[PDB]
Order: sequence, then C-alpha cells, then structure tokens
Amino acid sequence: EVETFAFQAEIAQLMSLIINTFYSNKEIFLRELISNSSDALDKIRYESLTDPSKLDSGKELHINLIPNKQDRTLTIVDTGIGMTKADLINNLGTIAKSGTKAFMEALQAGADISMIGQFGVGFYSAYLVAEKVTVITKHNDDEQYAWESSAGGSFTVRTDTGEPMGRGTKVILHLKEDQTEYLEERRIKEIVKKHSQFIGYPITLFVEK
Ligand SMILES: CC(C)c1cc(-c2n[nH]c(=O)n2-c2ccc3c(ccn3C)c2)c(O)cc1O
Repeated sequence: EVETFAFQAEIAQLMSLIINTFYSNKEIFLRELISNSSDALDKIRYESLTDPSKLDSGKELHINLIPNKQDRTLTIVDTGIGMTKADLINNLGTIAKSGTKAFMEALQAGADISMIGQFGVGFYSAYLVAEKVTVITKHNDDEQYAWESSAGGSFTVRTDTGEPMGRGTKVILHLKEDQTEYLEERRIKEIVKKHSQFIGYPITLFVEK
C-alpha cells in the first residue's frame, strides 16, 4: 500500500532549483545530512534524560556512512530519534520549521547554496548529487516507513518491508551517473575531515569489500 503526496509549492521550487543547478561545490550535501543526523541524535539524547526507556530501542548514538558502488548508492544511517509517519510527511513535504522562502529570496539575490542549512533545508542539497532519495525511518512511537522522491513535484510513503531498524533514520542517495566520486572512500574521508570534524557523535565510514 503506497500513498502519494505533493510537495508544498515552495519545496517543489527549491528541489527544482537544486536538481538542475550547475553549482560545482556539491560535496556540502554530506555535511548537511550528517548535521541532520547529529540533530536527531541530540533529540533522542534529550528525551532519554527524563525517560531512559526511550533508549530501549538502542543505547548507541552514532552515524554510519555506507557507499555501495554496485547499487550506486550512498547511505547515511543514524540512531537518532527517527520520525513518525506524520513527522516524515511534514518534515519532507512542507516548509515545516524552515526558512525556505527566505532561502529562495536569498538565492534569487545571488546567495551561495552552501548556506542552505542556515535556512533549515539542508536535506534538499542531497539532490545536488542524487537523482532519487529514499528515507527510511523508525521512531519509538510508530512503525518503520520509507519515503522516496525523484523530485518532479511528488513523493511516496509506504510501510517499510526492508530490514528492521531499532530506531533512527537512513538516507539512501541514489546517485546521478556523473556523481559516483561520492562512493570513493578517499573522497568521503576528506569531506568528513573538511566539514564534519567537530560533530561529537562517532561517524564511521564503512569501506567496501
Ligand atoms: C530531514 C532529513 C531527512 C533527516 C532527518 C532526520 C531526523 N530523524 N528524526 C528527526 O527529528 N530528524 C530530523 C533532523 C533534522 C531536521 C529534521 C527536520 C528539519 N531538520 C533540520 C528532522 C535524520 O536523522 C537524518 C536526516 O537526514
């Protein structure tokens, strides 16, 4: 059972601009996703302070990076708070808590898209490098769900029949054919060192066999 949704107009416009831009500094997508993971880890850590049982679904707070040359995918996995079905639809489908309109105004005025995270929409920088993004998520209070979009104005959500996660979020970037450099461990390592060295949660790069 698959449900289809439309992006809010402003989000569709943002995705269109990102998807199509010749913006060369594409490596920033990774720090944005890592930053989101860190934020979600902050969220579960915070809740756990007053309700320890929230970590029954897993005590480890970490971020894993998983390149897959065979599938041409780069996966970012965290054990953060995850998202309920409602959270998932709202966070990805709407302006939600972000400064999306101010960002679009700033872009029109010639701002650098590296500022995207400052406007609370860093996730969409994934489309600099990905033709399709899948987001699998598990929150303590809901089932495991899979969100996906290849842009073009719509996304889908379905209950995930994949491998169960205890709790957290997995972002699967289905890379553009010209963007396979982000499957190279040496490339990933350097991007993490440049832009994510002061994230306090452990970030582990899984080197391909
Ligand atoms: C949005 C992307 C897909 C994403 C989300 C979560 C997630 N799991 N539980 C959460 O609350 N978040 C989260 C974190 C940050 C966010 C939002 C919304 C706006 N910002 C800035 C949501 C994640 O762990 C990794 C990710 O890449």
